[PDB]
Amino acid sequence: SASFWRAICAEFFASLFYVFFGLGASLRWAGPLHVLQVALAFGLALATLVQAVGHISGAHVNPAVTFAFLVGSQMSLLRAICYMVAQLLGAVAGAAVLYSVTPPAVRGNLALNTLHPGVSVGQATIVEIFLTLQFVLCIFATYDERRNGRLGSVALAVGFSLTLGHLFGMYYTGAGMNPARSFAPAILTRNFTNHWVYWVGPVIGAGLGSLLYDFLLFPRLKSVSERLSILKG
Amino acid sequence: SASFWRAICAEFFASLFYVFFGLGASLRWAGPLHVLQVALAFGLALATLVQAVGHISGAHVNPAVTFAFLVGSQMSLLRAICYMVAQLLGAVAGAAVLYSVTPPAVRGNLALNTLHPGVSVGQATIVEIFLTLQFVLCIFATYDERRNGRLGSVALAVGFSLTLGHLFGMYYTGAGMNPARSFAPAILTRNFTNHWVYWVGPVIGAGLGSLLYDFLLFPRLKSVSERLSILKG
Amino acid sequence: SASFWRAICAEFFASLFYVFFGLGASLRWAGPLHVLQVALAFGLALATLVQAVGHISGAHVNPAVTFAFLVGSQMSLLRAICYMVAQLLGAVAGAAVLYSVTPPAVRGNLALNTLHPGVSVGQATIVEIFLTLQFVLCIFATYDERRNGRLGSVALAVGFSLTLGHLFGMYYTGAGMNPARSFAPAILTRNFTNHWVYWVGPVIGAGLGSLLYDFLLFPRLKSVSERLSILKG
Amino acid sequence: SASFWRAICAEFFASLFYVFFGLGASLRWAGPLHVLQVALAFGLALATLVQAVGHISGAHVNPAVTFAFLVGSQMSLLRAICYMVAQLLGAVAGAAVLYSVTPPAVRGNLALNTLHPGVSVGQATIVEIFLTLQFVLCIFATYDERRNGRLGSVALAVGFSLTLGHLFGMYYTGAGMNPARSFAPAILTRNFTNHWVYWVGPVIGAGLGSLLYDFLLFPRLKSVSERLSILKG
Repeated sequence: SASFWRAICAEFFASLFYVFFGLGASLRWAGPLHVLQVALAFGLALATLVQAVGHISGAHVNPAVTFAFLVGSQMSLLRAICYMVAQLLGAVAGAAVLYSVTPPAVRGNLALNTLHPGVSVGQATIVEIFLTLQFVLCIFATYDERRNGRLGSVALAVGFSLTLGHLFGMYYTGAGMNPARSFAPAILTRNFTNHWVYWVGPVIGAGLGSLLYDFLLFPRLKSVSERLSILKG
Repeated sequence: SASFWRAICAEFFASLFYVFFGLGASLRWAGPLHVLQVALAFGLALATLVQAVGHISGAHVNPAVTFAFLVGSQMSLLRAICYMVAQLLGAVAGAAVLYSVTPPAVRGNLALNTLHPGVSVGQATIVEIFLTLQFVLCIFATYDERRNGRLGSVALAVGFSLTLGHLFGMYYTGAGMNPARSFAPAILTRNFTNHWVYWVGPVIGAGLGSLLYDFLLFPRLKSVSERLSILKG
Repeated sequence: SASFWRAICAEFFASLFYVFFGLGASLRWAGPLHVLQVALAFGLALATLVQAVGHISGAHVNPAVTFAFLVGSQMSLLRAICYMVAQLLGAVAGAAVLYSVTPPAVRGNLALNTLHPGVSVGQATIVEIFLTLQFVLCIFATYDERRNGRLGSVALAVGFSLTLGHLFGMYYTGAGMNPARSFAPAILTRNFTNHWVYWVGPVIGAGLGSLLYDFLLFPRLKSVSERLSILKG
Repeated sequence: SASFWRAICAEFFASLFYVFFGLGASLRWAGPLHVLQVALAFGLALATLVQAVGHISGAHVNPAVTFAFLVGSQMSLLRAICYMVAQLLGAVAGAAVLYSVTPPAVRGNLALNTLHPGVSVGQATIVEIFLTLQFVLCIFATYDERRNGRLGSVALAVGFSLTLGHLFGMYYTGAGMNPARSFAPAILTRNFTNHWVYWVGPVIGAGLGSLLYDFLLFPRLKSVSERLSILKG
């Protein structure tokens, strides 16, 4: 039904907003102030967007997040691909629109995710993994219909999880936690240096999060039947 | 019924508070610290006011927001006009009372919305549009009775949306997102320079937000009948 | 019943905690950082305490707040007096315990509420009034059983209202918004300079808040009968 | 049942995350900025983890917290021991993994809890006590099934309680409030100087919190029967 294309649209616009506001708030340099401010910006961007379209598409706005739900057998392979496609175009569009209204000199590299001189790509990949792992873990747990009438706003919980990822990570890798968010700055600045970290960390972290939740913490046992039936629809 | 004049009163007092506390917290200069602090101040002012009178008038406290609900066919043309009238007088009053208790030298221009030297009015109008667009989008989505038992506090969601608007926007336009909030400082400092941006951006953004929500994301299909019936009451 | 002395105890301990953590976090000087940090500290102290004992005593932890509920005919004159008595002793105790574990040199004046050199006591009284007014207004609205299933945490709403009061007020009067919180530092440092502001502003603001809510925004019409019956119990 | 080993696992992973992100965000020095940022990091780490596994193990992720529930007769002596065991190994593991991905020079002492030169261990023990006391008090009150449909997110309430503990405490003792969180940095840096404070304060504070709640504020009267029956299972 049209109850599918609306979601794809939700994922496109939300991703454009997420990157537009996220990157926009990161322009400049610096420091606690800097980190604190950028951590809150991305976090509140997500909390806002999750309230805005979480009921419509589940507000993934993140390829690694969508990948998590795929292996978690909660969405079809067809939906996953489109979500990720919409997320990549949306992100690029947000970065594009951001570039068009931002004064040069302040533009910098459009907040491209970058490693710290003293951090190896190996350590950086492990950082991005842990960041995305606690992040996806919070998403799965709070989206789980099987629990709590005392959750409060799941939109904010997830947003603050993203903020926590930044408060810690920015010092190491600028905190990617999202392939699409990393990709947009890279494709427009023509700089794919160390970009592998920002696809690998999240995907693996997202993978370990889903697995850890569904197959150990609070098992959601699906029969091989449904798995394929879902991965198909 | 009197269940109409109470709301107008709600919109008047809330607007006076919103501008009084919002502007008051913006006095001085500066920087992350500055932005972070002012972003939170406006955001918590709104979250507070939305809890205070959201059940009474819907706590629009913003002309562009009210305009959004008009074209969204959720209020009558009569209510909209009064809301906006109450919002403009309330704002001016808040700025007035703020001026009366604030020491000169610190008064400055009473936190008048201003463009960054390197930002054209065109880019500034597009910024204000995006700010108000994600803002109204969050308002519509969270006010929508058709969704979530997991929303948490809608008052805070909207407040944090406003904070996000500031964390990004202040650097560009000081972040208006509200004609009344921009107007009060302008009418009292007799400075309407670039004021057009602060009416145009929000109104258009507010317009694109409502349209985007009601006519694409989660369509609320009203028959031409009701539209006029509502725009009339 | 004992369902009265538990509340008095709740108000005593909560007040000791409120002042202990509130003042403790204010030691030193400074600036956004300073204000932001102290605003959040008092705010989260209250949100925490309101969750801790709001169901037991309503968590007034504030004489001006209790006064608001008295004139609002929601508590007896007997309860009000005891609450305020417990709040004053609790506060002093918190400041006392704070003094005993804090290193001198850092102690300063134990975060005594103070006016800004350029702010007259008249302007300062009007500031404290507005601060306490939006504060009590938020308390009444969020405690009102007659509304919202979308309030979220009222504990946090009120806490953030207090934070907003500080983000704006600290620059003017250090932000009292609470006679007991102002009193404790004064009685122990033997400095009652301008102390009148910190009793007068809140009480009046608290008074205007209750009146504004119960007699105009969302009238809670009590017959003269009940008023006295309540003011008596 | 397996509805016991999942919880132990929950407590292990959550503790590893808590310390990994908590310590990681504390690396460096400094100041409001520093404190504010670290306070929020620990706070949001907990709020996140409480949402992630609070429904599975109650998300104690803290020996002093678990001890509180033991004397509160809410868990068996067998569960308590395992929880604390899982919490200690989890913490050490988190600090270990943190060390492996963090650049030296920035590693410092891995955010080891430390006293301020001007603070005696006696004053420091009293500080840690008060910090953990308001903390446990908030936990008990918000976990209490006997109250509120207006609590909002208990995960966030507790998290913000932890943040408040840091906003005040870091200046004194770096804010331990958690034996496991203090232990991990100590065992790996081979520095147990003043470590006694970080086990004694929390345990006593946690003890006074439970007692204060269950035996005075909102008594949860258990017959000697059940007490032992529970302490046994």
